[PDB]
Amino acid sequence: KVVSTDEYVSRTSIYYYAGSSRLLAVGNPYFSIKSPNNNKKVLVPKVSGLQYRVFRVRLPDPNKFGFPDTSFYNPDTQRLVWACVGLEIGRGQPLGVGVSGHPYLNKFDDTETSNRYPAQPGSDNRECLSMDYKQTQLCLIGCKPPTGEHWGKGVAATDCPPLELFNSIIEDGDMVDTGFGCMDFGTLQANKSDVPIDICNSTCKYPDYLKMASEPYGDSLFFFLRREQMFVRHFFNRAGKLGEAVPDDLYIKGSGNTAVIQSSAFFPTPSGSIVTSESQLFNKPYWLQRAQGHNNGICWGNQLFVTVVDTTRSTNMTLCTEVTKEGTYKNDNFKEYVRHVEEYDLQFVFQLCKITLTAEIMTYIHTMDSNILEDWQFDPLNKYTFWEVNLKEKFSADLDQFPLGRKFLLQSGL
Amino acid sequence: KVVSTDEYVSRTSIYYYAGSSRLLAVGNPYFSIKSPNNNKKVLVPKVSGLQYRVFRVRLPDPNKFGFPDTSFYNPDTQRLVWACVGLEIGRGQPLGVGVSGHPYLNKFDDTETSNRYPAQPGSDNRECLSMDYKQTQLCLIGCKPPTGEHWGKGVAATDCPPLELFNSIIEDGDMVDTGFGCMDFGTLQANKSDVPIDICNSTCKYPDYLKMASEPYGDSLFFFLRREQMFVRHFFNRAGKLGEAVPDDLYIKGSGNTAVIQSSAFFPTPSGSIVTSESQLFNKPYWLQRAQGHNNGICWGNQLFVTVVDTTRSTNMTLCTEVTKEGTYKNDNFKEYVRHVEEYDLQFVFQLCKITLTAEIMTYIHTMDSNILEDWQFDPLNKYTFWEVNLKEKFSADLDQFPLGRKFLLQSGL
Amino acid sequence: KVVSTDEYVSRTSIYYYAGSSRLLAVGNPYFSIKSPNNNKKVLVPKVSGLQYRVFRVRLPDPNKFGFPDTSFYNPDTQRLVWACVGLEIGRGQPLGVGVSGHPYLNKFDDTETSNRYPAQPGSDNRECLSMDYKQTQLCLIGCKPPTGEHWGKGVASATDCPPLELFNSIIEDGDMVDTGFGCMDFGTLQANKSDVPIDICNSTCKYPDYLKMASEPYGDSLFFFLRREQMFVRHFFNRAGKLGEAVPDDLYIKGSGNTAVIQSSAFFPTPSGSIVTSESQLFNKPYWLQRAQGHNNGICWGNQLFVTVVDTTRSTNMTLCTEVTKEGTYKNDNFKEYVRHVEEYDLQFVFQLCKITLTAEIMTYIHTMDSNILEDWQFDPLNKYTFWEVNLKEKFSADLDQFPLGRKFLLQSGL
Amino acid sequence: KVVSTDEYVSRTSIYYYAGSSRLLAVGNPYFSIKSPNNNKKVLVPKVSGLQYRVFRVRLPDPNKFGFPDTSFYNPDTQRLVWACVGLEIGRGQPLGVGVSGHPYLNKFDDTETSNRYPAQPGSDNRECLSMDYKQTQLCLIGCKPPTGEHWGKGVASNAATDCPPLELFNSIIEDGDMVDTGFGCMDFGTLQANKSDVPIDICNSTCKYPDYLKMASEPYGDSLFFFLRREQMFVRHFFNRAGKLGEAVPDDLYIKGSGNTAVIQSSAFFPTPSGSIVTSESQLFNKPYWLQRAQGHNNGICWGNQLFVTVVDTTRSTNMTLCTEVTKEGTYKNDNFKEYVRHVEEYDLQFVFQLCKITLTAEIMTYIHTMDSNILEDWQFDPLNKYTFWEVNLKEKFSADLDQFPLGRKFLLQSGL
Repeated sequence: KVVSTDEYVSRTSIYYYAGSSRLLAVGNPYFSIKSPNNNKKVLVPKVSGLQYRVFRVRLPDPNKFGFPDTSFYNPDTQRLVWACVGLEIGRGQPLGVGVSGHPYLNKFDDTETSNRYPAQPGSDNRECLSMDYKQTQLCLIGCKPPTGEHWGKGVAATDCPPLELFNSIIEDGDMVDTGFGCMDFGTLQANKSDVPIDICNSTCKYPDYLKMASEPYGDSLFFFLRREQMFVRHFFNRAGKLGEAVPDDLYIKGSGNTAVIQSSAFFPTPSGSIVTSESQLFNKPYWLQRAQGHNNGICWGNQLFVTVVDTTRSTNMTLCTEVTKEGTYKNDNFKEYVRHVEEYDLQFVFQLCKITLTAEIMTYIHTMDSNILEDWQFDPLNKYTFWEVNLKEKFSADLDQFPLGRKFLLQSGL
Repeated sequence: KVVSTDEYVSRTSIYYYAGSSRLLAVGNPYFSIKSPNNNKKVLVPKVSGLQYRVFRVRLPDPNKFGFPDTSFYNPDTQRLVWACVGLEIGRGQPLGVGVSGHPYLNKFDDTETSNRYPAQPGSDNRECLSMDYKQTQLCLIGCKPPTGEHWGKGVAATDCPPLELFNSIIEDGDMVDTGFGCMDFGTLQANKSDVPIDICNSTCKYPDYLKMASEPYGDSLFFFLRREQMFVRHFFNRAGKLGEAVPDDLYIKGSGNTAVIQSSAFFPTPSGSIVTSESQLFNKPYWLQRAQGHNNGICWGNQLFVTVVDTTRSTNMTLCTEVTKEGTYKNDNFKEYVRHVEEYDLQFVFQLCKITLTAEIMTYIHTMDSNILEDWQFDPLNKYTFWEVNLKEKFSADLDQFPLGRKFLLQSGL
Repeated sequence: KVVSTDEYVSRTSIYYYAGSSRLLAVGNPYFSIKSPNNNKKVLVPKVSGLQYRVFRVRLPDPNKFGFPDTSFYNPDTQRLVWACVGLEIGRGQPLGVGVSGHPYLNKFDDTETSNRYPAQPGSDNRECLSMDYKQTQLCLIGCKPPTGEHWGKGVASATDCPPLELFNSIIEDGDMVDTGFGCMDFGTLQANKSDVPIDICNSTCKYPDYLKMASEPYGDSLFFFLRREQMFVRHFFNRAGKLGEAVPDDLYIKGSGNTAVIQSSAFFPTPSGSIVTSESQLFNKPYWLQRAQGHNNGICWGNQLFVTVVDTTRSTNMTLCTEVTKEGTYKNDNFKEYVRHVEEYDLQFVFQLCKITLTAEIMTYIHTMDSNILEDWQFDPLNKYTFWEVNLKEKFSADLDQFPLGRKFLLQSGL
Repeated sequence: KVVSTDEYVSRTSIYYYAGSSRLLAVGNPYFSIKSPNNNKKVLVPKVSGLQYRVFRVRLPDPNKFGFPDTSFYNPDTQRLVWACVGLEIGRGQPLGVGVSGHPYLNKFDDTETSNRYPAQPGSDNRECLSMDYKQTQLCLIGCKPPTGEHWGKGVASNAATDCPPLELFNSIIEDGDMVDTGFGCMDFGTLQANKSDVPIDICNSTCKYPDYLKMASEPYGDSLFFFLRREQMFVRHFFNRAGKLGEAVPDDLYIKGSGNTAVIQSSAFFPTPSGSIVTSESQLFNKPYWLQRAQGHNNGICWGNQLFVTVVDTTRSTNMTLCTEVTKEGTYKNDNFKEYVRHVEEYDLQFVFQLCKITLTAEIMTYIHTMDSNILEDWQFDPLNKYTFWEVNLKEKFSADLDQFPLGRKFLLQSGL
């Protein structure tokens, strides 16, 4: 049914470089700040190292592109399309680790060494704690937005909410899993206090690698890299009513001080250990020679999708303003703010391709995607939020005038 | 006596892909919840990352399979059987570490730095503690269920129970070793308080690699991988009567505060350190080219057994329901639950094989297993618990339409 | 427009070694000590392992150099220039890690395990704490001073949070490298002078703008570079003072009683940089500049060179103690405590002599690239910056086998 | 000027093995013990894993050696000299880490997490602490004693500091000198007058670090025929010093406090190092080194019929605890026992030498004379005694039967003979 793109897409000797300039995002790493009384316009966006970066790269239409010589193909029976052969995801900020927390984190006791009896929380025993998240690096490249998975509230001896595994398109700004799982914390944790504030009212998504790899045409994952790591830093338990009590066959009942059983609703705090330059996935070129899927880097629709997660540059800068100048230090004389920045530099090398439009090939392309033939003269993604990267006026045939272009000339022997 | 399967099983050029869709398991990581009152129906199963996953894959009978052309073998003197040549164990959920504990853990004093004399009074000094288990990855593939070992109570100046090393069939759901050894904690630890609740009334089994490797025909281990790691996090001692006192020649008797000797029954807490993508054993293809045993991947009985242990995705999700909504936080207004999930996607590539049934080969096969000849027209495993994976209607000759199939075509050069 | 130097610069078989003597820097790792008078003359300089070392190496003019035989080129139509083909940055002193701190560090509570309610802050809750910084090794070699980036207070436009602007600047000798708190201007963005230790609290931390220096057309900044950074979070603290941006109400349920007053969610972590090893050392080993990724393949225009070095793996701070009053018993007031830091460098170079035929086309290319190249050849603005001047005009020798890096080059090239 | 020894030293096919027996050093790891007839005679020496081991290996004169056949060279116009081609530094005892401390360590507060105001008064707030030092492995081989560097008290100009002037000193590393421990290579006896800023085994000693740059840049290359090194350490804890802060923090770096924070605390921080972990995989010893081609001009030629092997190995620094019973009683009493600390070191040096001959032409005689006149004078054609070395006399340890020894068999397999 499905065939490789190498069987009906003819490669040419024409190569072009396309590089977006430096992309910056500066905001509050924990929450967005909206402008009153607008209650809809955001003045300071939420920019965190635990966010997905979904770049929608817009490519110019090669069939309407101003080539200096068009004698390499026949516009009467052939159409053109771009193919991605070189890619480098540039990262500018220094290596570092940021922290996230909650002023009312639902932590009762440290259950690691000493947690004797008796013990029973009051009505409000939340604490102001912080932690460092699981370290995650990943990059996905394709002509279709990636598909992610997360657990949500689904649809009786227990009052535990039913869990359902949901698939969704990963949009720019979505939170990645931090060590507490890939779930909808806003709907599955009603107290808003079990995880830090930057995810407590958000949904953490993990890329559904199995689904995106098992799709027939392979438009989602041309190529991908991933490096995750975490360990358990501390051991705590939850405050509140234990919904599922420990059955009687797992322990001998106590008495006296041990008469009232303590909450066995444990939860750990993660830590993505150390970050190193040696483990970096970025600032290095990737050559997309042969993809594992059937689509070998063909950018249908003249568009591209680059998904990036990089927690190795999650440093949160502390800013402090002086409200009142005095000869001695007073806490009420200063205001503290927290800001986070992200610096990207996407570099691409594209290969021009031609497709002879036979009746058989037109049938295959129509069954694959009718919009491909319609646009060739022979939209639903706007409801999602992406980082638009317009490279329509960024294409250049002079490869040796750019870093990735020179690297491509050395790699291919040109 | 025993000969390699390569000497009497003829390989063909026919290959088939078989793919197990997405498999999900959701439950309580510490204990199962049954129906009140039924004591036989289970509403919430026990699903933990420390459990064995024993998949019993059912293969279609090749002698009754609808092949498009059967001119490659002679059904009068030859029989068909499947051989496993390609395998990929798909893993979905993100990497993470979960914790387990006991609200009445038999911990007395922290014996790491400071434990002065005299010793804490009382009859019940158990504490509510938690820990992270030893990290264990392993996968076993074979046509016979795996054999595991565990220490249990045997029959016989100590009242210590006699220890006996037991072999048993590893069933789906059996607990793997967690750092406290592979033993029957339910029978050898009567107080139900020496290990956390998810193993305190269960049996931890470790694969008897030596027995399965030394078996004559080699039906258990076509291929296997393993990666274990742990270290000692904390040092504690047990409360209660020390059954075996330290002899007098190992210490000088004390006086005053040190008049009554403390319990020297020490025990450590493990810690499966850190998880990384670089150390993953799964989500990568295994090519069964030449097995170390005499069975070179022949799936006798048209069945298969895939055993998997993966604690690198043992994250326990915290769920929280709001029973009463109020303007201020109160602990009694919420219920806390703990859930764990597992996502698998088994992918197989099989090679069709033929066996010419000569008098010598029929005698050899009968001495190996009479049921092979009886079923060929020329049951006792139902008492055990396995995860049935029915692939009778999942075979396809179009390898390039699936991920593992494309990987297999690149590997073999076809 | 721009072409590689291999197309218009001809390589010769003449090689020269250049070796700097022993380079030492001794001072206070936290701050410089000036003279009671002028307040501008420095008695004790600031020498810290977290500082950039930007060596401006002066090379002798090859067009005015005394060669024993000048029959290899024609001065009427050709000019000479040096090309760097071998380099080894020698580093002295043992491996070690130093620490920096603040006697009035703005730390309130330890937010890692236990920070229960309620919280009653004061007016001055600063503490005397210390830490060890992020570990950073790097070396940049080029004929142009390096370009670094840092965040400073810009102008723009609401909330009273200061606007952030990304600034580029020339990395000068003595500038502070990022320590785990980011590359920012702490003097202007942290007014209380107490959020980071004293050695950076009134300074600017700069990070090399690798992207800008790599994307420049001629590639004069980065002939070659190495880098190794590492750090992890050691402790978790929170800030004292008014929280400028309060946590929105949709992220938590309000408390009551002891939990009525919310605690400060202005967290900040402490870096560490784990461990240093000899196996991870970037220095004391030769680098051979065979083919650069940029268009400039190691040509040292202007007869000068720039070597940028950061090495926190030798940041040990020596403790000195003087006895003011000698007594039979120990008294704290009888001694004075000092802190000193040292740095030992030994730069070694191997240069290859090159010739350039000055045709009308090549003269136009060089003029559009840099007119000062043609002007000096007979055919300054960097003085406002601070560099470590390394004068090698009288250090060139054609006898390569008489020096360590020269011998290593002779084995490498097969000469 | 300088030429390689391969250009004027002719190699022969004669090889000899020389192996020293088991070398042991047992003593107190923290300080030396004198005795009666004191301050001159030492009963218990200072033996610590943080010490340099500088072996001065004495070789027999090949020109006076009893060879079975002397027809391979002409004694009228040629002279003989040994060349080191094989070496194995054997190390005994198990791997382990020892600790050092000070009963009056100048520690004030733990400045890692909590150090609130105000600060404890006190005239003597020293504490009895210990630590594990930076891990260091190294071995240097040459025909000249090694040159080390250390910071000492210099000479100033008697402008507004009382800080002692620092001077970088070079010196010959003697057997028993202390290696750097993570506090730097300095003279703690002269630069730290209170004798309480570093543990007792270095507080009155000088820590030396090998001046690799000086020994590598020397013309003839007699110091470093070959060398290995592996150092590692990290910061375990954070403390600050007690006493008057000599250099106060300038006013532009902080806002002054008031009340509890009125008196500023000492910002004289110091960390404690910790040479992390030891492994067999990271061992430099118990393995053969083949000195085929040195980076210097001297290709392993043992001028003067002597050799220098410098070794530092902190991977076997375990300090054994000994306990004697002075009074036997039925119950434990602290005053009934005496506690001692001892440290041991076990070495086994193995060598494979190649016999060499040098034809003494007028040009070669001039080159050798300008290099070292004593070479020609001894050939018939002292100042190192003021230093302390571990003499390894191999004059009666040479054997021509290589296959009768471990390193000899390893050398025969390596060279294909």
